Amino acid sequence: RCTDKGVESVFDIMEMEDEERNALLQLTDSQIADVARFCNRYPNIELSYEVVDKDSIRSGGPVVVLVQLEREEEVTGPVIAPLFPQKREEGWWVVIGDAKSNSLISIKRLTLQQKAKVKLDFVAPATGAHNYTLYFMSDAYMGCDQEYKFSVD
Repeated sequence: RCTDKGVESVFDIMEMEDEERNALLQLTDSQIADVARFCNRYPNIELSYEVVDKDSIRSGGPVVVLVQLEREEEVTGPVIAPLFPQKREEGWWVVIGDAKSNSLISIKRLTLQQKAKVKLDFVAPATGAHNYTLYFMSDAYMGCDQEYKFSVD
């Protein structure tokens, strides 16, 4: 029913109203208890990224990209694991790479609980600018594949 209307994500559905959440398909009064706390408990984290010496970087020098992970909602409980047996705490991969060359530049795992910091350095080879892409990928939830493309040198 969602493919035959034009809606595919949960960000395509959570931007509706409560009646519009219920006027899409079927409903029952325990569904509104669990789906709403599911939407309460998934990661609502957006980005902040930072590069030093954008023009003033040359060949050889190690360069940083710093990521603050702006979480905009409170963490009350672990991940929703209705079919997974263990009580797991959520992790993160602040990972950067090459969208064309398929070259994994860097990656750091992350546990935050609120807006925290992650610095990651690497080395860029010669002949100028290299167009990197930053991904934010979790081990527990969909809908947060934030990739942001940029370039250095």
